[PDB]
Amino acid sequence: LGGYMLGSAMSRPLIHFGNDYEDRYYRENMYRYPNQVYYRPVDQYSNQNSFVHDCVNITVKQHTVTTTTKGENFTETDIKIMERVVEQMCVTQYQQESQAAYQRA
Repeated sequence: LGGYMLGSAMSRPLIHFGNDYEDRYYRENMYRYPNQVYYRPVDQYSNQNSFVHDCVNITVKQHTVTTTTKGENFTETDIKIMERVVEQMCVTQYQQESQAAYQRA
């Protein structure tokens, strides 16, 4: 996580499942399972899940393993929501980082 830069502490990218429980789950998940990912500035890597989904295999750690362990109930569904939010956001932040290299480069 020395290369892994905080891939934006988003305010959650608006996800929704059209659900009650899992929907809300994610809705609150965003705080208990954060709205930020950990990854380095990617654009010339050309790999999405490979880097991004991995970037959350960092995030859903760095938080969920101290953030979730402060007395949360994290079930299989409590995982996806986070991963899925933080992941696709990391994807969003991939094309965003890629064009951030269009801003700074």
